[PDB]
Amino acid sequence: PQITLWKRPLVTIKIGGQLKEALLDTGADDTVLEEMSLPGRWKPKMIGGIGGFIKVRQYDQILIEICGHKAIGTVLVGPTPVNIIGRNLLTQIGCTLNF
Amino acid sequence: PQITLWKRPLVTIKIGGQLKEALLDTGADDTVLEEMSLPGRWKPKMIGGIGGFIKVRQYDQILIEICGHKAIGTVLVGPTPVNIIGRNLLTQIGCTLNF
Ligand SMILES: Cc1cccc(C)c1OCC(=O)N[C@@H](Cc1ccccc1)[C@@H](O)C[C@H](Cc1ccccc1)NC(=O)[C@H](C(C)C)N1CCCNC1=O
Ligand SMILES: [Cl-]
Ligand SMILES: [Cl-]
Ligand SMILES: [Cl-]
Ligand SMILES: [Cl-]
Repeated sequence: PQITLWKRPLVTIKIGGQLKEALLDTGADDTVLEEMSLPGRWKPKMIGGIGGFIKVRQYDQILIEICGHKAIGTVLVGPTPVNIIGRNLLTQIGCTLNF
Repeated sequence: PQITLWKRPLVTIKIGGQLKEALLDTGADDTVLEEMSLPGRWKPKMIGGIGGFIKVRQYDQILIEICGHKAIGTVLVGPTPVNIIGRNLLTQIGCTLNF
């Protein structure tokens, strides 16, 4: 697709068999979803946003589908206000900015 | 240009007679810059996201140049950790996401 930016670039993702809404975010280095269960072990990470840093759980090698495009990569889980698809998965699905 | 997302999409902007580096941020509704002076009237605003809320000054009808593309819009100024070009100005330069 080509997605314009007059509204938030929200898309449907699928993770753990569940559909969620998430923001395609070129300003985010990594992908972070609101609290949920994922398989396997997790490692600690902090990420910084507009108001400061939060602690999240880092899960690696997770299956996630973004607008129908299958990806496998790192997904953070924590106290984010919105589900965010960051550059790590945007690059996987072939996303670029164009003007 | 076509900008890939292996690295942060940082570009040079020109604003208030100054050159600065800023992030092209599809996950931002608004444009927010680190402390600087801008001309004209402003009103206070709170923005919140990851890590909570900051207070900013909202300036309207501000001229900016982003990668050689001119635009006008609202610019927020305050203690953001990074200069952010949000959708309100990304639309004006015809910036889209593509995959
Ligand atoms: C930088 C980073 C590293 C690792 C992982 C992640 C997810 C990372 O990104 C975290 C992050 O908050 N990035 C922001 C820009 C960023 C990068 C680096 C440091 C600080 C910020 C931005 O892109 C997304 C984030 C999304 C959001 C969150 C809560 C509510 C609404 C939107 N958007 C916002 O905060 C914007 C701001 C910038 C005007 N925003 C907040 C007011 C309401 N609407 C809105 O759009
Ligand atoms: Cl749109
Ligand atoms: Cl990854
Ligand atoms: Cl605007
Ligand atoms: Cl358009």
